[PDB]
Amino acid sequence: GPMASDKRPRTAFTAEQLQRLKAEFQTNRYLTEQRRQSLAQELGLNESQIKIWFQNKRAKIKKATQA
Repeated sequence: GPMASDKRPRTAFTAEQLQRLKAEFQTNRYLTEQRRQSLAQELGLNESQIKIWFQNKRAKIKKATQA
């Protein structure tokens, strides 16, 4: 993967992949299908992997439905 000895960008993320997404999440939690497509290209994931990631993170907060 994008580190030294680590996991490959499949479904599972590594520390450098997660790092990028947390920096995006901080500003805009609202990930788009278009920007998601570019995160999929560069981390070397698919769209669907990071889609799940963003939906889970937003569901952690003290909102109405879910949590």
